[PDB]
Amino acid sequence: VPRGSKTFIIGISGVTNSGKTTLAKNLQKHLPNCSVISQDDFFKPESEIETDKNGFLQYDVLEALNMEKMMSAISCWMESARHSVVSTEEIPILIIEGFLLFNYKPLDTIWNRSYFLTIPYEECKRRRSTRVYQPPDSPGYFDGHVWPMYLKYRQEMQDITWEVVYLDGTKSEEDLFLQVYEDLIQEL
Ligand SMILES: NC(=O)c1ccc[n+]([C@@H]2O[C@H](COP(=O)(O)O)[C@@H](O)[C@H]2O)c1
Ligand SMILES: [Cl-]
Repeated sequence: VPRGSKTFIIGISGVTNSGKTTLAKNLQKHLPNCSVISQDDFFKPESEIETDKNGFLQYDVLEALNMEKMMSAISCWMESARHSVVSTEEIPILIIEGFLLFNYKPLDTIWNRSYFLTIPYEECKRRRSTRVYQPPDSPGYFDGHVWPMYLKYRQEMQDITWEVVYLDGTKSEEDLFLQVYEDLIQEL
């Protein structure tokens, strides 16, 4: 059986501002031959984003994202992964991280492991206000768009077809890194 075509793909989703991107990065520096793709790199330009009845920019839905572009990026990684180990098993690793991964049906069978970072409403709001997006959050954007769209995502995930490990995002960076690392090494 020829080597080189196997991969191990990890999804890290979760609410906005829950430490997803930092978790991906901490895992990557402790894992061999590991890449990270970030869903936020595939948002459409603000000019292509729709606006709802109350004037809120619609960013927190899959329509805001070029998911075909993101698939193409995943495909590029897979082709590179095939040549990452010289012939003479060492299985290349991809971490895909973003707030809206587990409702996207074309990727439903891609995940070898799945983690979902959670933080409650008040702490999520507080964290979100310390961060600057481009475009910036409008007044009342968290309540008017971000949180309702998050709750919509969680209901969409009620009929998911694979196991998800839910994580407490109020834990420290190191705590979260160790928990996931401890689980991950057993799956690899
Ligand atoms: N990256 C962008 O171009 C952009 C623009 C406006 C809002 N956002 C926000 O990014 C959030 C998702 O990213 P995080 O999970 O890193 O918070 C969404 O909740 C969305 O409101 C991103
Ligand atoms: Cl798309």
